[PDB]
Amino acid sequence: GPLSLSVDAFKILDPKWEFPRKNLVLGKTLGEGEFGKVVKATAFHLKGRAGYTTVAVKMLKENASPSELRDLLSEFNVLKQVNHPHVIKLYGACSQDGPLLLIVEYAKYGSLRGFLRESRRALTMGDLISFAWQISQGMQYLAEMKLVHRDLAARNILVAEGRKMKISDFGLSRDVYEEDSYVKRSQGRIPVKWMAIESLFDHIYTTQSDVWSFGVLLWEIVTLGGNPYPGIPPERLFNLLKTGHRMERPDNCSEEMYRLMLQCWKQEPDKRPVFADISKDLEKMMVKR
Amino acid sequence: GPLSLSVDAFKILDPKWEFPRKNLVLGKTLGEGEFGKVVKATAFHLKGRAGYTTVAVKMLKENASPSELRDLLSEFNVLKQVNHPHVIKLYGACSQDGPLLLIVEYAKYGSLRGFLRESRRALTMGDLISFAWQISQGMQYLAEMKLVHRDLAARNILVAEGRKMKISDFGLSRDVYEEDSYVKRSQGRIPVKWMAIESLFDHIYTTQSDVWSFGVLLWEIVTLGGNPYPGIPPERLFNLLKTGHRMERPDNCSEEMYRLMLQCWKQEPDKRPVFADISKDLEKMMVKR
Ligand SMILES: COc1cc2c(Nc3ccc(Br)cc3F)ncnc2cc1OCC1CCN(C)CC1
Ligand SMILES: COc1cc2c(Nc3ccc(Br)cc3F)ncnc2cc1OCC1CCN(C)CC1
Repeated sequence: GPLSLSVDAFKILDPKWEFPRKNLVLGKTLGEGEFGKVVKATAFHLKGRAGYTTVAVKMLKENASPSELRDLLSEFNVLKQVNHPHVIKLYGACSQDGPLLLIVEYAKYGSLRGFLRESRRALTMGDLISFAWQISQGMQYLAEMKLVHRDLAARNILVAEGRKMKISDFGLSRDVYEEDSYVKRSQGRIPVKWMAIESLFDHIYTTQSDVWSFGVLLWEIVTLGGNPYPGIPPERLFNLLKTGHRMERPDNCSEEMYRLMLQCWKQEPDKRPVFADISKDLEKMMVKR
Repeated sequence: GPLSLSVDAFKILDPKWEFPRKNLVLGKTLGEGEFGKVVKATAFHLKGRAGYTTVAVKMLKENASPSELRDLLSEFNVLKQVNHPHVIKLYGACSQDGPLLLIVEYAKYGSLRGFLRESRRALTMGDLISFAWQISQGMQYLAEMKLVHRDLAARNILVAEGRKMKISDFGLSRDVYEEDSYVKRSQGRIPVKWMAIESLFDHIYTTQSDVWSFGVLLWEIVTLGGNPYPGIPPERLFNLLKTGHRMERPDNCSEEMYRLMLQCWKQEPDKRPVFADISKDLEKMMVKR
């Protein structure tokens, strides 16, 4: 099937991306998600860097399904193609003898959500706008490469040295060069509370559904890692969204910030802003403060 | 889409299966898997039982995707239809106001794998054959109801009072009344090392692929909860199975037991035994010992 073909094609291919397993040393587990497991690691003589370099490594969990393996392969295939100061940087993979291991630049502070939840440490509204803005700039880049990310969320953004946002977790990202949508017949593996209404109901994913997600991400940022639609079970989200409900304005959120959230959550995809207008909106808020 | 329809139809339906949330009290987490989370619980005045009854409750994890929600709904829909001494028994669900909670009879010893791994406690080969036989009897029942379970594995069998096997985790089970196969276009969420070769390569699932899985389950039983294809990365399983390799005979396994494993792992589905012959094979081994 499609996977066996990919596995075979792969297992027979770019020396630019091959790293020798014997120069990688694995360490403590940093995180496990629905698709893969990340460890801290160190790499010897990585891409012309002398000595060891501290890195992070993603790999399959115990008892991986074909689905999770398609996702790892595909994340690897997307990571090879993207370069941006605000997208996670790929160094290579070990693929030969042993499990597939993707090697990326280590992000000092880990996930944005963890970073926010551990805060009050003391962050200003200008910091929060700055964080959102860096992501929007990463997103406008991905939108111009004709990728839909699909999994935008505070847990899938990393925070590197000097509080730099790196967009992460490219396993669910799809190419939309041809038709400007990605459509998935069976049910998605993205959490329901981050999904655009037309992704929920109609399985349509676009840059405008990434915008919806960013809307939710903004709320996570503003609430310092709060839980979206708190107390509300995911199954209730069908009826809640279709009848035109959205999340209340949270505490410590301007009216201008909240209106941006709402414009990202418009029922009609075309009424939402594109990432370039989002970046302009955020620059304008930063400067006014 | 299909899910929004199911959610709406559901959220408007059988009093036989409704349990009042206010008579359920939830307790410690027993387990989390790829699809749901199980807690220990107690239920007051459950289905005509006086006082409290100790039960287990399955629910969605944090940040459930549509996929996991389809799975919970569907597990519930299958559990309503099956009754067998060796299939987990369903008591009801809380579905009204609050998250969906499926309530099942509590299995004293938890998962078969955990049960085996904690053993030497002292189990005989006759115990192991007995365990396999009870499962095969459950499976022959499910095969006659025209279900393919798809997720057969030691981790998805529970051990109740008096060492009784309960087949569990019906989220991936499909109806095959019409065509005797279930075919899935996108990639499956069942671990690769339990999957029949035609499920791996061609996305075809039948009773004969459940047999393949039982083959693997037998190995887990015989090795007392060993890890299938140990040391081998899942991605290597395509080429390893297609070139006709299977797992070696493990220690403490008769030649007759091993030949059954191999007959379950035949390349051609039709050469494998049906669950009735499996049960006969196992009865015959029990009696000869
Ligand atoms: C789950 O946590 C991390 C994931 C990382 C991560 N994840 C990741 C995402 C996609 C891919 Br491909 C590979 C990865 F390693 N990449 C780089 N640096 C990371 C760094 C991470 O955390 C670093 C923190 C640093 C602070 N202490 C409190 C805990 C660990
Ligand atoms: C993950 O562990 C369990 C799962 C159970 C379980 N899981 C389950 C499967 C499908 C559905 Br629907 C609902 C469920 F609760 N059902 C009934 N009893 C269970 C009992 C379980 O474990 C009981 C053990 C008992 C022994 N101690 C060491 C730990 C807990």
